Amino acid sequence: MKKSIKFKVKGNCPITKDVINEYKEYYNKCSDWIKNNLTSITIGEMAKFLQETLGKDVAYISMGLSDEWKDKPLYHLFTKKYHTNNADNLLYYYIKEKNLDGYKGNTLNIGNTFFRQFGYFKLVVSNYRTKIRTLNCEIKRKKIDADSTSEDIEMQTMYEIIKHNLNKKTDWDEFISYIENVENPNIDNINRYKLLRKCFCENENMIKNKLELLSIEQLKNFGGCIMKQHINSMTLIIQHFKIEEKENSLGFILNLPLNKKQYQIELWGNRQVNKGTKERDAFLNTYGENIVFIINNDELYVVFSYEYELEKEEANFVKTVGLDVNFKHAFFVTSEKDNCHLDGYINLYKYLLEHDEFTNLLTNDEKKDYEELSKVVTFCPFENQLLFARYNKMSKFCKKEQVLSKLLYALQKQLKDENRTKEYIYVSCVNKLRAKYVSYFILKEKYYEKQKEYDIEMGFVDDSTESKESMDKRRTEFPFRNTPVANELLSKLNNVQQDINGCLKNIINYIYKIFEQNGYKIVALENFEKKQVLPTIKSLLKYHKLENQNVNDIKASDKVKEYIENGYYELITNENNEIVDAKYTEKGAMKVKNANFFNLMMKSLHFASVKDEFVLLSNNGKTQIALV
RNA sequence: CUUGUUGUAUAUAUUCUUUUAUAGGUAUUAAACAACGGAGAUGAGGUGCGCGU
DNA sequence: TGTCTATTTAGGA
DNA sequence: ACGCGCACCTCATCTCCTAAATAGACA
Ligand SMILES: [Mg+2]
Ligand SMILES: [Mg+2]
Ligand SMILES: [Mg+2]
Repeated sequence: MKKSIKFKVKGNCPITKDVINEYKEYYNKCSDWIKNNLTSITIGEMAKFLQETLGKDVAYISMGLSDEWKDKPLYHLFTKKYHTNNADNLLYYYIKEKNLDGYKGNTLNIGNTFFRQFGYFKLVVSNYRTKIRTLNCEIKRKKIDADSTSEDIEMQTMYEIIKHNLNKKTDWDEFISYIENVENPNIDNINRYKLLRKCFCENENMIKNKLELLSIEQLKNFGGCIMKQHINSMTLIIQHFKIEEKENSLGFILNLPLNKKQYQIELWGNRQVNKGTKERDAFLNTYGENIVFIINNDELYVVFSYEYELEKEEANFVKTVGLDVNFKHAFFVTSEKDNCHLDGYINLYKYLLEHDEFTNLLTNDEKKDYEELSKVVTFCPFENQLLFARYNKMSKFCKKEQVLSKLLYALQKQLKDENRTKEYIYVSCVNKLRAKYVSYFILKEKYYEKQKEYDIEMGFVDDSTESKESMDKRRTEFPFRNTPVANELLSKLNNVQQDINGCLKNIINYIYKIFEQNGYKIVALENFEKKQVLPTIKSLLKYHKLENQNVNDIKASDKVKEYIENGYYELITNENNEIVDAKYTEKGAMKVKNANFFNLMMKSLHFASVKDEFVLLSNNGKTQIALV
C-alpha cells in the first residue's frame, strides 16, 4: 500500500519554524471552535445557513438538509455513516463563511487550498474523526446468564454494536451469518449476540437514545484535539506539484506552488530512492499529494508518499522455531539445542564457559544455570544481576561483572580482527546496550533527584488540594519541565534511548537473519516479574503509620516487619524513644535502586515492540512471524 | 550529491563531563554492514515528584 | 485571449 | 493504597496520503 520517504532540503528554504508555528496556531483555533460546538449546533442549521447565504445547489447541502442529518448533532459529521467529502465541505464552508478559525492568511502566501482547506483543517477533521469513531461509551464485557439484570442484557448489546457499527435490523442477521458460514463456528458465542439482536427489536428507541446520550456524555469532558508545542510539522495537500531529478546529481528538486509562482526546493538524495533502482521509478511515477514539512534538530526535512509493493519470493517450508522473551539471564531464548548447526551464530554463554577466569567465580547453582543456557540457542547475554554491579560498587557480583565485560570486549576485538562482521556488530551492540542501559538508569535517577530538589526548593503551598483552581499557581506556571536543568537531562535521555533502540534493532536483525539464512521458515515469537520497591518514608510514616508508634512494639503489616528486620530503614527517636522521622540506610537505599534498575528495563527496552520489529523484518524477508 | 536518518570504534588528543565514565562532549582519523511508513491525534496502562490521607 | 495557478465539489436514493 | 496537580515513558487504535472541472490572475 502506501509508503513514505523523507528527504533533507539542501540550502536555505523559506519554510522556517515560524511557518509551522502559524500552521499550528490555526490548527488549534479551528479545533477549539470544533470542540466547543460538537453539540451546540446541528448539521441542518449549518446547511440551512449555507443555502441561505450562498444559494447553491450542491450535494453537501442536499445531504445536510435531509431527514437523517438536519437535526442530529454536529459530531455525526465525524462518524462513518456520513459521507466523508460532504462532511468536510459542509464544515469547511461553514467555518470559512463565518471566519471561525481566524485565518488571516499565511506568511509565505501559500495557496489557501493547500494550507487551510486541505492542510490544518483537513488534519482537524481527520483527528476529530478518530476520537468519535473509537468512542467507546463506558462499557465492559460480561458473560450473559439467564438470571442477568437488564444492564447485563443491554451492555453486551451495545458493546458488540460499537465493535461492528450495526444499526439496521438486517445487519444483526449478517453478523450472525458471519461466523456460522465459517467452518466450525462456536454455537454458544453466536447465540449470545442472537439474543441481543432479539432484544434490539423490542425497545430500539431506548437503545439508540441511550447510546447517543452516552456519546453526548463523553463529548463535554473532551478538551478537543490539541497539537502540542514540540511538533515542528505541517502537512499540505497539493494536487499539482512537480518533483524532478536534478541534472548531473543524485538529489531531487521540488517545484512547489508558492505565491502563484513555482519555487524550487533542492533536496538531497537517499540511498533509499537511488539512481537506477525500481523504487526510484515508483517514487517518481506514483507519488501522492501529501507533503509533510518537518524540522528535526534545526534541519528541514520533507516527507512524500507513494505506492510500492515488492514481490515476495517464497521458499519451501523447512522448520518452525519458537522465540521466548526473558529478563533474567538472556533476552532471547530459543527451543533449539545448539549443535553448531546454525551458521553465523555465536553462542556467547558457551564462550563465557570456556574461560576459567569466569567460572571460577561461579557457584554450583550458577554454573549449572549457565551450562543449561549454553546448550540452548540464546541471544544477547544481558545479565541484569551482574549489570547492576557497574552502578553498585559494593555488589557481590562486582568482579563477575568485570570479568564478563572484559571477556565480552575481548571477543568483540577478536571478531573485529577476523573480519566476521555480522557477529562483530552483534557483540558490539550487546556491549553498547549494556553500557547504554546503565547510562540511561543514571540519567533517569538524576532526573528524579533534580525534580525532587527543584520541587522542594520551590516549596508549593496549597490552600486546598481538592481541585486545580484551589492549589498553588506555580504548579502550572513554572513546572520542572520548563526549567533549563530538565531539558538538558531529557535531551541526554533521548540520545541514550536512541542508542538503545538502535542496538536492540541490530540484535533483532541479527537473530532474524540467522534464522532466515539457515532455513527456518517461521519464527514463532512465543508470547514479567516486577520487583517491589520498598515503601517510601512518607508511605512509611503517613501510610503505614510508623509515626509516634512505639519502637519496641510496631503495629504494622508483616511485610513492613520483615523490612524493618532487614537493615533498610533507620528510625529517628524522640524524648519518648518513638519515631518522629525515618530515612533509608545504605542497604535499603540500594535495594530500592536494584528494584528500580530491574523494573526500568521492562519499560525501557521495548519488549512489547520486539514482535513489531520481527513483523517489519518479515515484510521483506524469507521468514514469517507467527504470533503464539 | 561516494547523496538522507539511525545503530555499530572499548580509535587519536583533551587542565571537558560522574548530568551517558567499559560512555559521551569538543575537534580529527576510520569505515563497512544494516534497518528504514510516515505524520497527526485520541485512548489505555505504567511511572517520578510535590501537596493531603 | 491564452496560459498557468487556485478553488470547488464530490450522495444516496 | 487512595485524591488532587505537574510531568515523563510504552503500547494500541484510527485517519490519510483524490481527481475532474471550473474560476481567477495577469501579461
Ligand atoms: Mg547516538
Ligand atoms: Mg552511519
Ligand atoms: Mg580519550
